[PDB]
Amino acid sequence: FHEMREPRIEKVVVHMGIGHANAEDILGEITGQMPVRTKAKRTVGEFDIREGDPIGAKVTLRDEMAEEFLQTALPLAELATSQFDDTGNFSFGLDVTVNLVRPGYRVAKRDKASRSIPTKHRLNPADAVAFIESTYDVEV
RNA sequence: GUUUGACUGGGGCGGUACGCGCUCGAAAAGAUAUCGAGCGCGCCCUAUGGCUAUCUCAGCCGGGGACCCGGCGAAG
Ligand SMILES: [Mg+2]
Ligand SMILES: [Mg+2]
Ligand SMILES: [Mg+2]
Ligand SMILES: [Mg+2]
Ligand code: NA
Repeated sequence: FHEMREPRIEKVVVHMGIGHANAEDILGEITGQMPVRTKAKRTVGEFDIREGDPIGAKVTLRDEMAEEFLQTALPLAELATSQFDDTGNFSFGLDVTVNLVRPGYRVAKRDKASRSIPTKHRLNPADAVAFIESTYDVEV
């Protein structure tokens, strides 16, 4: 049963929602791979009327690139609880989000016969705290 | 020397139902009138055309009315 039910980290998105950049540079070094532009939608008063327009960057890290990052990111954060997803996710911080899920996720991300992951096989906030807390730190 | 139009609950004044498109009137095929009700067109676009690749939207919810992540979401 287990082994295929035990949590794992799938991508950690580090993004800097600026309002118009030079910031990529640090993201590249804090993570280890190129950043991606962040265009914005809708015209608004914060002199942000431009639809297509660089207004920040993000970086999606997977596997080791994500651990080797969290092995310093987490330590720089304290928070826990309430600040967790209903799907077992949590964002802290410059933002650093951690998407967590179990082994059969590809079923909902592939092209052919894709399917949505059953509520039971989903990751709960609690089942999430456990996994992570059980990895160099403490909850709440 | 001539012209100075037509429609019109008489004619004039007002209006254009004088060329066009849609809903209703219209009676569950088609056709269908009034100065019938609601309202539009006389353009604009080198992309706002064409194809291919990749992709899924509104709105709401939860975590850090811009941006980022997850979820619900046949279509508003
Ligand atoms: Mg004569
Ligand atoms: Mg005369
Ligand atoms: Mg007459
Ligand atoms: Mg008919
Ligand atoms: Na005439």
